[PDB]
Amino acid sequence: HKDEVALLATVTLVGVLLQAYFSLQVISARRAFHVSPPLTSGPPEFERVFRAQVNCSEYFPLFLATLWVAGIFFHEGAAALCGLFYLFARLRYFQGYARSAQLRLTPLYASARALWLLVAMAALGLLVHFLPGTLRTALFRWLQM
Amino acid sequence: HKDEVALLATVTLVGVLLQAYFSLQVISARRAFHVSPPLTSGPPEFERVFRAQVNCSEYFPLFLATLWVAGIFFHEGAAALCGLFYLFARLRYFQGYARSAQLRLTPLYASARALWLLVAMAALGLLVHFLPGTLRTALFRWLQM
Amino acid sequence: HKDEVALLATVTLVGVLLQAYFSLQVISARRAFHVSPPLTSGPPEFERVFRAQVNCSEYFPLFLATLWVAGIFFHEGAAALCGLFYLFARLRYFQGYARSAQLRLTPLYASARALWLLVAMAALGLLVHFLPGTLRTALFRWLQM
Ligand SMILES: CCCCCCSC[C@H](NC(=O)CC[C@H]([NH3+])C(=O)O)C(=O)NCC(=O)O
Ligand SMILES: CCCCCCSC[C@H](NC(=O)CC[C@H]([NH3+])C(=O)O)C(=O)NCC(=O)O
Ligand SMILES: CCCCCCSC[C@H](NC(=O)CC[C@H]([NH3+])C(=O)O)C(=O)NCC(=O)O
Ligand code: NI
Repeated sequence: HKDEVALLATVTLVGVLLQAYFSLQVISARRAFHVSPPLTSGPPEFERVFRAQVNCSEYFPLFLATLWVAGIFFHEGAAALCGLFYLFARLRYFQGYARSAQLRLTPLYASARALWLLVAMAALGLLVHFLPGTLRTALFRWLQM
Repeated sequence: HKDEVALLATVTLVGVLLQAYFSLQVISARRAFHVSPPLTSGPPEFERVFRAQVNCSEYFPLFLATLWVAGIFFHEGAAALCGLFYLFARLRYFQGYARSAQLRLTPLYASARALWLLVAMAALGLLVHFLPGTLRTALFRWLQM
Repeated sequence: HKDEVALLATVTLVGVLLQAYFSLQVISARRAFHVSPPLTSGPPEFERVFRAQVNCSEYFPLFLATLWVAGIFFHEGAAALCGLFYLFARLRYFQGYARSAQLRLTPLYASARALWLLVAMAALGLLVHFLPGTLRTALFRWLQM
């Protein structure tokens, strides 16, 4: 059963490593700009970097959720594929944000498309599962007669 | 195997869509009040809305975790049920918070109950799994004699 | 099938309870220091406590992700084990942070080690799955001849 989900599990792990990467970058910025815990404020370089990490942090469970559902109800390989561009896009997102607020927009857009795609796949997959059983029973009630 | 978890998978997806909804509302508020990234501060309308989104964002993995465990160790349908009120409650939470800080309290309470219920189900489910095997072995050691 | 994952499911639940614990501590601090929603700023006691909760909140999906992958591709018991010290460490993290910023460092370190271990297990597990099938096919292409 490990076989049907190993790609999903592996994209999942690369996502964890990437978030961990983002976290260490934040400690790197905290030192570089004299910003010690708590306090999430400082020079805009630091704020831009804290902010990038946080953003990816809240999108991260959305990503995992849809990746798993799309991967299981639609198609594992395609889901893992979207998985990668998403993650790759979030890597470009973080590095862009770090340099400029504007330079973050292109991979944000890239990352959203990928994430929307996952959602669509999950949506389609769930539809195929539930929709035949339902139309069938809609028809049986009206048969009947 | 998709059959035993499709309800859980579908509540999961509706949760993702809802969070996505919250996110777009925040971009909507960022534009409406001249608040550009980084910066999470501004008029209290904006702050109330940023705050609502964030809150739901951190409760979101708690929700998914318990939903899955309750859904698998207790009963899928009931879990998905709690799933819905929770999500429905978090939707009322966000829309209340957006208008007023006080108007957020009623669906927060509603959302907590639902979330507590999931936890209880998960708890009961895990108990049934582990508890017979344990009492049995407690008894065997004392048999013995 | 509940049997192969009940330990993972149970560490998962204890993690949820712990986060819930962190959340109630924050409401406890909000009242204690006159800090009402929104606003995440206040005396450093409050800020230290808000901050602790937030931190654990973003590490929480990393934890769940790796716990599940390590638990399924490497070994369930060991994964659950790391699960506990991690959670136990994050409990010490939160209580330390609450008292002092410096007093948070030791269980942060403890929690990171545990989390790194999970990642390693997940990594090793995924390697064993994918790596034989690959070396085999690398060899077949060069056979051939
Ligand atoms: C998979 C292992 C992950 C890496 C382990 C060590 S990195 C530190 C880890 N992550 C962060 O701090 C990230 C940024 C955090 N949001 C912040 O503002 O400091 C942490 O708990 N920091 C707490 C703190 O210093 O405030
Ligand atoms: C399923 C697809 C989800 C939707 C895709 C596009 S919406 C933007 C997306 N979400 C948010 O910004 C939400 C609020 C965020 N917390 C903030 O402060 O701006 C993002 O990454 N924003 C980054 C930013 O602009 O700061
Ligand atoms: C498993 C059940 C969990 C517990 C239910 C009730 S506790 C309140 C719950 N958690 C928190 O507030 C935690 C801290 C939050 N980050 C904050 O700044 O207030 C919430 O939604 N608070 C919203 C708010 O008051 O701002
Ligand atoms: Ni099976």
